[PDB]
Amino acid sequence: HPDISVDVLVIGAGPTGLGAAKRLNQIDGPSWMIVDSNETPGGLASTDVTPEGFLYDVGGHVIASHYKYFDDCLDEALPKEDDWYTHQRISYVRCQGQWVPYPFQNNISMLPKEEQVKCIDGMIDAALEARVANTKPKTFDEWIVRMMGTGIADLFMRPYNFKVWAVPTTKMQCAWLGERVAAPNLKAVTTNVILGKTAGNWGPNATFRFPARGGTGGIWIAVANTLPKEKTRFGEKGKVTKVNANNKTVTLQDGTTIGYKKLVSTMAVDFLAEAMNDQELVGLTKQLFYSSTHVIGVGVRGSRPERIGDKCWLYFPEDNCPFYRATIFSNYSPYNQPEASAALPTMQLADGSRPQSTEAKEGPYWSIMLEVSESSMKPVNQETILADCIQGLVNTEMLKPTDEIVSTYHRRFDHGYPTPTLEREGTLTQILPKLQDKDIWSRGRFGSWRYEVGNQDHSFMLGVEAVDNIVNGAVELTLNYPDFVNGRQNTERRLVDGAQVFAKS
Amino acid sequence: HPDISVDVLVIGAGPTGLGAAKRLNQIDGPSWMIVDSNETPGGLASTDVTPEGFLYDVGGHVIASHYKYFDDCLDEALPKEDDWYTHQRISYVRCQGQWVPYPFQNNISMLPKEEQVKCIDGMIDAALEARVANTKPKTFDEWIVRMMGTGIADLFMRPYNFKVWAVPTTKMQCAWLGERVAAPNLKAVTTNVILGKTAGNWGPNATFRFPARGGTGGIWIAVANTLPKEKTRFGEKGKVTKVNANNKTVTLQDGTTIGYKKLVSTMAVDFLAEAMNDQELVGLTKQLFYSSTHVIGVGVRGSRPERIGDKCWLYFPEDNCPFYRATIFSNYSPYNQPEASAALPTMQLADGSRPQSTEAKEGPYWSIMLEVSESSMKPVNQETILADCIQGLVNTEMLKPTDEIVSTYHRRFDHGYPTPTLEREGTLTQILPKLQDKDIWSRGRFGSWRYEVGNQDHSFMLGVEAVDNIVNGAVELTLNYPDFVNGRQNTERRLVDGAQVFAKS
Amino acid sequence: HPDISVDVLVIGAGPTGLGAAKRLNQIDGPSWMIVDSNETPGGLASTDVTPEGFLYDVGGHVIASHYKYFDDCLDEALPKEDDWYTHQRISYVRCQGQWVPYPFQNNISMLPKEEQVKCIDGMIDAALEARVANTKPKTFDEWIVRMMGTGIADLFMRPYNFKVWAVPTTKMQCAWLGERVAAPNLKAVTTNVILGKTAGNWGPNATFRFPARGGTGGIWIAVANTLPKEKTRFGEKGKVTKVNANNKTVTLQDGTTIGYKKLVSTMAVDFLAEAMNDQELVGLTKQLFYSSTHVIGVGVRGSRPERIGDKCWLYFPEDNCPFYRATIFSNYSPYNQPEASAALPTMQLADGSRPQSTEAKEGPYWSIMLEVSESSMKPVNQETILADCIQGLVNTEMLKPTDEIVSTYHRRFDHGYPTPTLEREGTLTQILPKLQDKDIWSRGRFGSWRYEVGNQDHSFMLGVEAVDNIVNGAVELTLNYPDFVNGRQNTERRLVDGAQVFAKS
Amino acid sequence: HPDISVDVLVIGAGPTGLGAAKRLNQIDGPSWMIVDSNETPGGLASTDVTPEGFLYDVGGHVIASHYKYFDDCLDEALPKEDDWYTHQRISYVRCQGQWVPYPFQNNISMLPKEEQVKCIDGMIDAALEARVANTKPKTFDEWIVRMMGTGIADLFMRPYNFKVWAVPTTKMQCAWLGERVAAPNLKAVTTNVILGKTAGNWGPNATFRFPARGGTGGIWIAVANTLPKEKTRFGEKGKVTKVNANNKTVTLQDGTTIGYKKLVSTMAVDFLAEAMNDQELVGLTKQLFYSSTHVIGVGVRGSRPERIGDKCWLYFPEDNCPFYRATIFSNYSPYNQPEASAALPTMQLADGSRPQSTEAKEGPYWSIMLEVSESSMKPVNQETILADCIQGLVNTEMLKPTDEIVSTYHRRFDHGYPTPTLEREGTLTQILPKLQDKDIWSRGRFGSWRYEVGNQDHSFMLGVEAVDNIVNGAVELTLNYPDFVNGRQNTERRLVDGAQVFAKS
Repeated sequence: HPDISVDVLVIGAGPTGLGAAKRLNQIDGPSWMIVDSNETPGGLASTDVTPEGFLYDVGGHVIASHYKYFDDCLDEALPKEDDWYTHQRISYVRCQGQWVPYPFQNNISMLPKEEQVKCIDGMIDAALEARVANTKPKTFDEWIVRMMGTGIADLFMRPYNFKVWAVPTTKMQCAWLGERVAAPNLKAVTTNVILGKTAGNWGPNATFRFPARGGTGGIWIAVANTLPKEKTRFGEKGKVTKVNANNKTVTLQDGTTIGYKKLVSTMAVDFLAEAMNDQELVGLTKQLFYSSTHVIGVGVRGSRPERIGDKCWLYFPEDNCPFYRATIFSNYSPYNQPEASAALPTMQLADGSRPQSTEAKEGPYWSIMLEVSESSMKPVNQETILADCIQGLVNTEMLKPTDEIVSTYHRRFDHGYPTPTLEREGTLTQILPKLQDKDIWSRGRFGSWRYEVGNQDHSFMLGVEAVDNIVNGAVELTLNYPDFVNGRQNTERRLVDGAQVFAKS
Repeated sequence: HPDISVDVLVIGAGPTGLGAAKRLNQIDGPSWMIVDSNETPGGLASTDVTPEGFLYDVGGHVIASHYKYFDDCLDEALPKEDDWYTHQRISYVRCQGQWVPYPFQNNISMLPKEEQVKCIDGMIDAALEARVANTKPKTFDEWIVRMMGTGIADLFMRPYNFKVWAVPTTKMQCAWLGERVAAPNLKAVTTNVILGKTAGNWGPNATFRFPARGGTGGIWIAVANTLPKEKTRFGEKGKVTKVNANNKTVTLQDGTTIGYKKLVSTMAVDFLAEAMNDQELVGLTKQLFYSSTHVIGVGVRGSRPERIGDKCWLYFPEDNCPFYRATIFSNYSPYNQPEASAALPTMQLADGSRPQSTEAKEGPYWSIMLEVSESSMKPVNQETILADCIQGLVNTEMLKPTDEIVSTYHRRFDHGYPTPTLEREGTLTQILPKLQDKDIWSRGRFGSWRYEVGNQDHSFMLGVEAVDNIVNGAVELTLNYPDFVNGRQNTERRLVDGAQVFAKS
Repeated sequence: HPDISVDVLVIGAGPTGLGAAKRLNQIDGPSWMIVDSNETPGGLASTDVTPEGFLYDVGGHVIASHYKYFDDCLDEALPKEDDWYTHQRISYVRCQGQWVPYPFQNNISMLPKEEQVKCIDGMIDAALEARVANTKPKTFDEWIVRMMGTGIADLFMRPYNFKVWAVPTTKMQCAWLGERVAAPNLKAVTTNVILGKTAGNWGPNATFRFPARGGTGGIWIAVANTLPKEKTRFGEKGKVTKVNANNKTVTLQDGTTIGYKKLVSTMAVDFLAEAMNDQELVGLTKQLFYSSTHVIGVGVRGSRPERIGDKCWLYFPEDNCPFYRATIFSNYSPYNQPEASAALPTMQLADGSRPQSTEAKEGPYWSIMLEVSESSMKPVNQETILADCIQGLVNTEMLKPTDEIVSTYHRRFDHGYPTPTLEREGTLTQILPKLQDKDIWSRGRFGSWRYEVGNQDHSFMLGVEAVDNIVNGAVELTLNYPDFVNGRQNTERRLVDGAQVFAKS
Repeated sequence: HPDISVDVLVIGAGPTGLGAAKRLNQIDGPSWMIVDSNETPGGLASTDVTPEGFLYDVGGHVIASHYKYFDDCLDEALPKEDDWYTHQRISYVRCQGQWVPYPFQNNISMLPKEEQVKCIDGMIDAALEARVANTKPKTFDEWIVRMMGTGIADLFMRPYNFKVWAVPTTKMQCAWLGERVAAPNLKAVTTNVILGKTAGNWGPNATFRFPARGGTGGIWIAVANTLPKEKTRFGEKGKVTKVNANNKTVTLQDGTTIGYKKLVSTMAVDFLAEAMNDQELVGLTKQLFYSSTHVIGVGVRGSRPERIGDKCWLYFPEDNCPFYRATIFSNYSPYNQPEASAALPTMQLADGSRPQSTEAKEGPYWSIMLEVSESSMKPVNQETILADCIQGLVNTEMLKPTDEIVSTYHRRFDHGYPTPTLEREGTLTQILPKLQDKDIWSRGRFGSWRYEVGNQDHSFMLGVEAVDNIVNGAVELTLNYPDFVNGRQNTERRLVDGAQVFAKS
């Protein structure tokens, strides 16, 4: 007989696990507990801080919620207006010395006329081909070229997406992009070119909110704080080392055994297969592909440069920098970096030189957060990637040679992106139903490995819907139908449902 | 204060209302009750019997279930193998003296060669147009011609659907038919013509089960008998006469008032509007279109004629009979008509003659169930429709002039089919939200008025999902996404869910 | 017995008849004779001169030769290099205050940006339609809109062609335009728009030669002068008044009778039918459509204005002027107008004002030749057309209000354009075979009524080929296959053929 | 000074050279002379006779005249009604044990139904592709598949054409087939399949005439007889051995020298290059490709078998016979083989065995003429080809094993077909203009090497038009525009033109 017995055991307290726990808590029927090897919940949605007081998320995290249930829980966790800042969704592509507003194709009037000609000719071919197309594209690369044409594809989406996925676009599927037919809006693109118009896809109605304090990790700390503590086990004490699916027993690092009826596992499924000592599954999970993420943080002395302005995140297709995305993290909250009166010495100049003077000088400060991908098809030299990133900031005119860097951050995350390879779905249909047949709900960014439902809200709801399926027989829509959940406002499920209203009365 | 108060009130005990009742009874959380103006539950899924012992459903009723939950409840209601009979889904189209197997286009080798040429040429045109189509059809008629071509459309789907819907195909939408592209399978059609092949879309895998006793109506009597009797109020004592949405009170025939927190209403929504005394809603619901259904039943003396054989239902595009559909109801269960040793006099011969003898003679017996539509665009003479129907049986060679009729049946159902007109959605998206804002879930074949989810299983699940939405925040998938639920096996929701399992432990 | 008898009689000494005569004279086999009612040969390719010394062709006459035989005869007639001037084929379209280089669609970068967007959107639509087109256009109007799209059609070719043909584009065929697929060159058009580029279809190799003296008329006088005079009868003494097809006799004005074996008639075929007193033929030729041509000439004091420059001819789609085409005739030869030292009084200013002085003043001078079309569907007030033309010159900014007019010219030509109506070929294929059966070769711009082979070189060659058919059994290629002769340089037939070479030896 | 000087010298007295001769003779202007190495005119349009009295043309020769001039000369040469037999153009394809009427695709209803399905499926694919096709086919093979689809292509046009051209279809151009769009008539093919219908492309209006006596060669002997004998030089005395293009002198085998001004050469252009000792031309003409033709004749004892009947020529795509075409040559004229009273011994039975009796026996007799192609890509065993052909006749059921063969014939013609390879035009546009500049008109089946104008009428007219271009400056239409002459009735040029009429008077 195990040390602990619950109806539903949740493994992992990132957004997916916390989601399962929140729904389990709301329903308040079956017994449950949640474990995590980390003392701080949040997983890849956590936040680090440098010794100099600069916060960094695990790369650019911007919330775009598809669900009221997610909203309810974030509101409960951080109920004050002062707990959040709101920003418009401002992003640009760096291309040929210019900041081109996203979406790229609507803004190519910024490029030289000769480049515009190439882009439009390319898009005209794609329009004419789309007119007689009667097959769906089979790879990411095909989808891109059918949408954009060759010229526009080559300038942005093709090289950018290799830099992101660390695999060629020709090796990825394209179903994860949704149901929209791959064809250009030639009229829109030519119209902006003719008018000499630029326009970004943001405005007063395209916004996101970011926690005032603690970065994205502040959300999951606060969400986890609403749970009954005695149903949690976070830290070394909650590290899972063995899963015996046949016995329905989990063994923790310290020897504790937990017997479960149903298991919601949100750890990476390849980790799960190993903990299961299941050779068949280890074999299958090894067929999945993923990239690692290097997060580089740079803290900079000065008031925010005009050339930076209200930019939020930024895309880099070109090979004059190693990162694919930059985030002006200091724009997200004034509390992501020290107050202006905090005194810090200059660590280095952006040109790589180190000043002799160790004088601590005041701010204000701003902060850049960068991401570099790694895979078996794209190695990263860990010893030089910080300096290479900083030179990249100089090349892209984000930093002047003389800008004073007062803090640096670098951390490599092993499981960063689950890759939508051509083989992904075939491998998953062998893995997830096998786990299902053992009453294991493997869910989450790497729990179920689908990037198209791999954001914070998706992950949260993968956990919530897994519990809802377990308890109430609900359809796991986010898991099986990403296009369905992503194409609608999901408003039906709420932190207070009729069940709780009727019960209280 | 009202005579009775419940959390959830369900009006109507046809399949939709019984679905709501079943799910409420399973959840066993919020209080509830169900009412009906009829002492016998079933609604349009009920069964009548003639004084001579011939059963008739409300027209051809064949179960094609898309949900496990539905199956669960039917298995619970009628658990014995002896409670059901299984049959292949056998149907034909009556065309030019021939019984053409369904689907019609795959079987036109039974037509004159010169006619096959016109059909194939028509479909060739449709195939060539479909290759370069860049728009969806906007009407049912356009959908039909794009799928079949002019020649085949004119033989079956165009005149048949006018006879069913009592409105022209050009006046109806086609979104209700689902997301499949409107285009011909030219090779399938030419292949069967070249091979001289006939092929029906049935066999060992394509079957349905039909209740052994009491007709389709026996299902719903049995399902209702699983409910706690005291939460039911069926008969004149259960007839709703007034709905006060602002006070959340319902008034019954006998003066009884019921207070509710949430209302699931499964009566026709135009009747609901009347019972609410809501002028705006009455205005809107009057803009909805529907057809009435005449059901004609004919009991015939004799063993099953060879020409009839194992036929189940039959379509009639042509103008030599008033019915659009016939069902060989005696093929569905040997208990839909009297036993062979039951003695009955011949009422008339099929050509209308008097019988040579008026004394009771034994069987065996077989039985035909016919349907005739009526609308403001297609009147039906009630005084002569029985006689016209019987003449139709002769014209279509279903009866010989000498066949002996031993029982007749005629009944008119006012609300028969909810019509997918071009205007339907424009109207419903004005009605259903207004009811929703008053905590009224109006659901069902005429509760929510959508034929594409208008079968028994759809209706049951509309009730089930409305409750699940009320109590558990579930998405009402059947109501809002017909294509979703009809395109998948809906297996997640069960009559015993996790909630009930964990509760008992 | 007639007064004169020849093997081949040619009626008319315009280009077509002179072609017949040149070939007859070269062959020197059958006896022959050519007549004309005008003392001066040249027909519609003749030239008038005002009392003040300004020459005017019959509207813009620019030579574009498809035949070396035509070239040979022109070289023979006017052999000196001093006999000709060479110019680039410089043309513009007047649109919205701008001189837009031809071809119009390649130069819409000159238009307002909002208009460019509408133009490009229309041509995108045409490009996409053209990709799936499986039918030929059936009218001139369809041809135009399929080539240009709605926006560009509406700016130039649709209104301009009404002004030219004096019938709507919807009433004309399009076979006469050749074999080219009706489809846009979207890339060409978008590229110049993107580049902000203009480009006319002319250059050092896109030229024409014009006679130094006597206008276009000087060519045909010189060509006719190479013929044996005694075989020509030009003037009142050459006016044909009756053609007895049955007796192969022609009666002239003065009563001279001419017997022939074969007749080449180059007069208008409706006049020929009348001269034949052939009722059936009069009816048929009456079904042919044609427009009349008003030629207006304006002589202007001053050196060539900068705004005019090297412009040759000009197209006018808009309604602020009655003419469809303008020619800067002073640019074709310095001898089309008086020398600078010639003294002329100012007749009026361009705004209609009297001059300050009526004294004869010196030049230099320049000159504009205008064309206005007339038909039953487009009446022309002959009393006001000159004044309206001059106002149109001010409206289009060809003339300043202050420009001094020193000579005016106006002549109406009854048969100006033979119209490619939808009915043209139905009618011609009844007329030409009947004439042929009587050994009458009716040929020429109105002799056979086909505009697509209606220029000077076509006409000349129609005469030549008619003779070559009569004598040598040659195919009349220009007559029956416009696309054939227009799509090649016809090099085989020369003014000195093998026959004359072998004979001289 | 050469022995003989003429204005125009014609080398070769096949149809092309005779055409040149007839036109020169008609014009009666320049002096001329025609030479041939054979005593008998006709070339590949000649006829051999076996020692047993069986005539054979050089393979099946059936006249289909596009020209009135050709008709004129044939009528002059053979003026009597009994100089000719008229037959319908009856042809069949041998395929899977059956004679299928030509055109094959309209008659596939004769094939097994499953095979019809594959044929129609293939043609449906090709129709759908043709609906969106915007490129011309570039090879003969692409052309075939676009017209027929894969299934039908593989049954007839692909294997047959390899057997004809002795090169794969993928190695040939397709321009030579004309301007018709490469696309199936799906409706016509499926219609005959549906109706179970067969129809050949012949009847009372689809006929050919054949000379009563002497085979096809009788025509050209007769045409030659109309020429002034002293201007002909036929046999060893007329064999050209050397051409000196710079001196314009031809040397004959007997040493005779002929000076010319213009040369019409109708020998194979690769032979002409050799005779010119022009190494550049030798190299060029070696790039042309041709196949050799083996003609096999089989004379058979008996009245014409019913299984043969009225068949004229027959196509053989399959591998059970080496010949590609058979002609029932005894059907073309009763004088193509001996009268029934002629006594001949049986040489062998068709199964290869010796005859029972070696005695001369009476007829009647019938006769089969076969063609086998050979090239560097398709070698032929010349030692066994007669036996292989005879066995081929047994395999195809044209002959019974017991049929008595009384005569056999085999002759290999080295230049048989000029092959429309992909390279042909690139080579010919270097050859023919180079010869042209030297005043050499190289014309004819191998004179100018274009099979699409390679029949008797084409050839004849290539000669006629060469002369007409040399003397009258005519366009060489047949040479340069095959689609033009083939697509019309060429009626303008006659054996008596106006020139001869006007001169006689």
